[PDB]
Amino acid sequence: IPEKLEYFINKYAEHSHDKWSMDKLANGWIYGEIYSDSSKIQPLMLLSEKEKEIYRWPIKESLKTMLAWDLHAMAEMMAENYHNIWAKKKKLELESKGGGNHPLLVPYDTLTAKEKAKDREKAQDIFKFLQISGYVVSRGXXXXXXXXXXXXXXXXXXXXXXXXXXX
Repeated sequence: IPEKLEYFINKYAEHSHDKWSMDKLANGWIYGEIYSDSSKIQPLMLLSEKEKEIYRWPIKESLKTMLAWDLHAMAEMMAENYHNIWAKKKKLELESKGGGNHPLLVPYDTLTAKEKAKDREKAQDIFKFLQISGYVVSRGXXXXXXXXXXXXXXXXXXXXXXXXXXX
């Protein structure tokens, strides 16, 4: 984790908290020490102490896979990681408890479209802030190169053909 990105971690957490506060003021949520959902009372105005931070916690984790692994490519890869971590915890806990089978125990190329969009939403939400701050990220002529490779292959084949015709 870079020092500059670690600096922006807190500010992006505050901006996501501001967006969620803005949604919850659209809903109607007033601060109150008592924990409830039917009374519309929560002590950080339904996000509890740890649940106000549960979505900030994996931002640094996305940073680690970002550095360890164009914009659409990073988006789909981050969505894949976001669903894979949840699938890992789900499979681990179901193997521990001996529970039932979850229809998300399938590779990511088979999931339903809504299951991809659910984590694609969070992926784009975190990526827009990296984009506005100027962080040029990739995954980490083409036709002319392909033609050149084809020509090289043809040269090899021609060498082989010359060797064959010599015989």
